[PDB]
Amino acid sequence: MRVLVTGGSGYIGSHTCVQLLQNGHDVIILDNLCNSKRSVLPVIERLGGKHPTFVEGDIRNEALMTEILHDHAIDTVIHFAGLKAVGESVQKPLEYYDNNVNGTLRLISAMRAANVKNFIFSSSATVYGDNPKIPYVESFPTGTPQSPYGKSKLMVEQILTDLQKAQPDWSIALLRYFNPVGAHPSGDMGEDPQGIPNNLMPYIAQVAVGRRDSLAIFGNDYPTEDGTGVRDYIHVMDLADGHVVAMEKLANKPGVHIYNLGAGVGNSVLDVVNAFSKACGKPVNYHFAPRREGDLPAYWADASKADRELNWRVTRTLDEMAQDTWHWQSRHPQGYPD
Amino acid sequence: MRVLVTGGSGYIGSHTCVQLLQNGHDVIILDNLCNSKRSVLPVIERLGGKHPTFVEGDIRNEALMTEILHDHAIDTVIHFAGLKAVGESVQKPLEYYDNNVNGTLRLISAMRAANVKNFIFSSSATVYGDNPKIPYVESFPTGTPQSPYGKSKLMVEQILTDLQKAQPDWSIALLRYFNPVGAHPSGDMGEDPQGIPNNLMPYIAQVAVGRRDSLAIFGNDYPTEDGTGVRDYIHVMDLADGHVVAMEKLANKPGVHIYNLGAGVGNSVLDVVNAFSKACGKPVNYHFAPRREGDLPAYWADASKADRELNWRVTRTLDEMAQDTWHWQSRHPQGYPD
Ligand SMILES: NC(=O)c1ccc[n+]([C@@H]2O[C@H](COP(=O)([O-])OP(=O)(O)OC[C@H]3O[C@@H](n4cnc5c(N)ncnc54)[C@H](O)[C@@H]3O)[C@@H](O)[C@H]2O)c1
Ligand SMILES: NC(=O)c1ccc[n+]([C@@H]2O[C@H](COP(=O)([O-])OP(=O)(O)OC[C@H]3O[C@@H](n4cnc5c(N)ncnc54)[C@H](O)[C@@H]3O)[C@@H](O)[C@H]2O)c1
Ligand SMILES: O=c1ccn([C@@H]2O[C@H](COP(=O)(O)OP(=O)(O)O)[C@@H](O)[C@H]2O)c(=O)[nH]1
Ligand SMILES: O=c1ccn([C@@H]2O[C@H](COP(=O)(O)OP(=O)(O)O)[C@@H](O)[C@H]2O)c(=O)[nH]1
Ligand code: NA
Ligand code: NA
Ligand code: NA
Ligand code: NA
Repeated sequence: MRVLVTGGSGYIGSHTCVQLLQNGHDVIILDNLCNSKRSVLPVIERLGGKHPTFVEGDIRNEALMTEILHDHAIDTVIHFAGLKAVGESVQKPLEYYDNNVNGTLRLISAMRAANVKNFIFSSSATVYGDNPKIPYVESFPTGTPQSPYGKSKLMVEQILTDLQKAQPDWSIALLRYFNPVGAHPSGDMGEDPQGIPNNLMPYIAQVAVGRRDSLAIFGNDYPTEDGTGVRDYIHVMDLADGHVVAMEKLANKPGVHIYNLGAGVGNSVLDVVNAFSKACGKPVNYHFAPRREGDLPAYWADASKADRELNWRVTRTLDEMAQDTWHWQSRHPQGYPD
Repeated sequence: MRVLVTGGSGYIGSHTCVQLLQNGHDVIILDNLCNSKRSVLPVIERLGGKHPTFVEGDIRNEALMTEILHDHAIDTVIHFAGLKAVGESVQKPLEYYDNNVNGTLRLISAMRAANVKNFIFSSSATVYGDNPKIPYVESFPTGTPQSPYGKSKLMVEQILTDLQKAQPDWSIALLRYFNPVGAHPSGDMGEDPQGIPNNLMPYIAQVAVGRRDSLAIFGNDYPTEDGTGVRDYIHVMDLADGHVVAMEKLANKPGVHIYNLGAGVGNSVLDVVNAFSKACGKPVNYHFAPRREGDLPAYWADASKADRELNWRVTRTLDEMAQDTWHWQSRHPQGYPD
C-alpha cells in the first residue's frame, strides 16, 4: 500500500520505514527535521532496499498535508511526528499541545478532506496514568497522565476516538508503548539524541562511551526485587514490526483498535545497566539518587491482545537491545552526519 | 482596564460587555459572527452607555490575535468564543476540538507573544463528568466528560493549568457554570438561537410563542422529587456579573482560580416549565419521552467559594429568568435583525 509516514526520519519512524520498504510498500516520509537529519534518508533507502519519497514539512500545515495526501494517493498514515521529551513538556507545555494535539488535528483534518480513512497512531502507555493494576491491559480505563506530554497523547486518543464515532468508516489504531530501545542490526541506524539523552539506555550508552560520568539512579528504595524502578523495554525493531502488521492487518477494518506494544514483562534499572555493562565490555558507572519527580515503582504492558489478534509478539531480548545500541553507538559515535 | 472579549457578541458575552462598559472598562470585542449578528453591537453600546470596539475575526488566527492584543494594549482577556452545541459536538467532533482546543491555544499563544498574562476562561460544569457527589465542589477532581464538547472544555482547562505552571506570573480563572438563562432586563438583548434551540428555556419559549408544538420531557422516571431531571439554572445577568468581578478581582493575582458560578440549588424540568407557564400567561404544552442519551438524574453547583472569595452570589430568581426570557422573546420575536 501507499503509506504516509509522519515523523518518518526519527528514531522509530526510520526503523519503521525500512521494514515498510522491505515489505514492498510505497513510502512517503513527512518530517520537519526538528529532531532528525536528512542524512538518515539514504540509510533508510539502503537498508530498506527501496526509495522512499521525502517531504520536508510540518503536520501543523493542513494545506500541505492535504496536497501530499492527494498527490500520492495515500491509503494509510502512520503518525510518529510530535514532541516527546517529558521534562521539556513540563517547561514548555504549549509547544507540546500545539505539535501533538493541534498537530494531529490538522493532520486528520486534511485526511478528511482527502478522503483517506486508515490511520495508525503512535500512542503511549503514559495514558494509563496512575494504575496500581499492572500490567496494563487495553480493557483498563485510562487514568490521568502526569505530564503535559502524557496528557497530549491521551487527548489525541480521545479526539481520534470521537472522530471514528462520527465517521465510522475510519480504521484507527492506537498503539500504546513504553520504552523503545536498540537499533537496527546493521549498526547503521539508531537513536540519535541531541543533548542530554532523555531515556535510560542512551544515557547509559553515553556514560559508557565516555561522554557522561555516571548514571544517576533515581531511587533504590522501591518495593521491587532490587529496589530500583521496573519498566517495560521494547526493541525498536519489534516496535517497527508491530507497526507494519497493524497497518497491513487493520487497513479498511473499521473501528478504534487499541493495542499495547511491549515485551509483556518488566526490567529494573540495575537490570538494564547490567545488560549494558555486558554489551559494552566494561562496568557502567552509576550512583544512587532519591526518587525522581513523578515516577512510580513498577509498571509494564500486558501484550496478549496483539499476540492474539495480530499474531504479533516481541522476538528480541533485553541483551540484544543493549548490544544493538552499543553497536550503533560504536560504529557511529557522532550519530548522523550533518 | 483594557479587556479583550472573545465571543463578545454572543449570548453571555454581550451581556458581559454591557456590564463591563457600565463599570467603565475599555472593551474590545473579537467575534467571528458564526453564532451572532452585528446588529447586537449598537444594543451593546446603548445598554452599556459606552462604545466598545468591534473586530470581526477568529481566535484560530494567532497573528491577528497578537496584533489586536498589542494594538489595544490589552490587560485582560475574557474568553467566550467557541462552539457549545453538545449534540452537534458528537456529530462534528473535529470542529469542536479545533474551535475550542486549538482556538484557545492559538489565543493564549498570541497572549504569550504580546505579554498579556491575565485570563478568564468560560468553562463548563460538564468537566466534573460522572459525579454522584452533588453538588459539585471545586475541590472535587474532574471526571471524564461525556461528549466531545465537554471533553474539549476539560482539555482547555488542563492546558491553561500547565501553562500557568510553566509561566507562574499568569493569572487564570476557570469559571465553571451550568445552564445560563434569561436576558437583560431591558428585553432588548437575550438568547437568539438559530434553529432548534439546544437548551430548555429557549426551547420552551419557542413552544410558548407558537413556533413549537410541545416540549418533550426526556424521562419522568428519575429518583427526583417530581421524577424529572434536576439541573442548575443561572440568570445570564448574574453570570455576566460573576465575570466582571472575577476579572477585576483576579487581575495580576497569579494562579489558577477555579470557581463554580451558579445558584447553588437545582430545579426540575417541570419546575422550569411551570415557571415559564407563569411568566408567559399560558400553559406550556409538553409531553414525556424516555431518558435522553447521556443525561443524569440530578446535579448542581456548590457556589460557596465564589461567595466567600469573590463576594459573589446570584441575585436573580428562576421566575425572573423566565420573565426576562419571555420579555425579550416578546419584544423581539425575530431576534436580532439581519
Ligand atoms: N521516543 C520515545 O521514547 C517514545 C515513547 C513513547 C511514545 N513515542 C511516540 O513516538 C513518536 C515518535 O517517537 P520517536 O522516538 O521516533 O522520536 P523522534 O524525535 O526521533 O521522531 C519524531 C520525528 O518527528 C519530527 N517532528 C516533530 N514534530 C513535527 C511536526 N510538527 N511536523 C513534522 N515532523 C515533526 C521530528 O523532526 C522527528 O524526526 C511520537 O508520537 C512519540 O510521542 C515515542
Ligand atoms: N451557552 C451555554 O449554554 C454555555 C454553557 C456552558 C458553557 N458555555 C461557554 O460559554 C461560551 C459562549 O457561550 P454562549 O452561550 O455565549 O454562546 P454563543 O454562541 O452565543 O456565543 C459565542 C460566540 O463566539 C463566537 N465564536 C465561535 N467560534 C469562534 C471562533 N473560532 N472565533 C471567534 N468567535 C467565535 C460566535 O460567533 C458567538 O458570537 C463558550 O465558551 C461556551 O462553551 C456556554
Ligand atoms: O538518568 C536516568 C534516566 C532514567 N532513569 C530510570 O530509567 C527508567 C526508564 O525511564 P526513562 O526516562 O528512560 O522512561 P520512563 O520509564 O520514565 O519512560 C525509569 O525508572 C527511570 O526512573 C534513571 O534512573 N536515570
Ligand atoms: O427539549 C428538551 C431540552 C432539554 N430538556 C431537559 O432540560 C434540562 C436542561 O438541559 P439542557 O440541554 O438545556 O442543558 P443541560 O442541563 O443538559 O446542559 C435537562 O434535564 C434536559 O434533560 C428536556 O427535557 N427537553
Ligand atoms: Na453521527
Ligand atoms: Na551528531
Ligand atoms: Na518551569
Ligand atoms: Na432572526
